[PDB]
Amino acid sequence: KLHKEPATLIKAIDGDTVKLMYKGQPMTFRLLLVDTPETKHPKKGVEKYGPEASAFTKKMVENAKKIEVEFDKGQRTDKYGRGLAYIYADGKMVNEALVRQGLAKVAYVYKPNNTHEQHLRKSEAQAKKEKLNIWS
Repeated sequence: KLHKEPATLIKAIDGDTVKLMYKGQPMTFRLLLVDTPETKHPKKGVEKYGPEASAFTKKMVENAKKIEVEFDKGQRTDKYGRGLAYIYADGKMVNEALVRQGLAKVAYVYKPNNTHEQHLRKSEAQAKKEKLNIWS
């Protein structure tokens, strides 16, 4: 089963990345299963909806009373040393919130890090159907 652990916000970097204090040490986390338009896109720089997704994540984490991280069942860090997790702000998953609002698409999935895949896919379908942001 997956479990949530406490963390403290250090800084929001982009729509899909946040820096947190986790077990007494600073770490950068990449949100699992979602792709947001980026402001620090490696080739493109700032993409359309990049600034918006960035502000959404930042607001959500900065305003929270409690942040929790939940790792999935597979690898916990990517090739850049970022933690791979679902992040929760006062019990609300940031990953799902972005998708639900049309500010992110469900990424290419790599089993076994796919626990909330179905949940996220349902939210994306609902966002497409409502023609929100990216889908407008």
